[PDB]
Amino acid sequence: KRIGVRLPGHQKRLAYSLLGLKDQV
Repeated sequence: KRIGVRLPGHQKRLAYSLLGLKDQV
């Protein structure tokens, strides 16, 4: 159940998630 073992990317969406967690706060 190891978490964080060489992800496929999640880089282009990192930026997006900042969006969904910025305009609100």
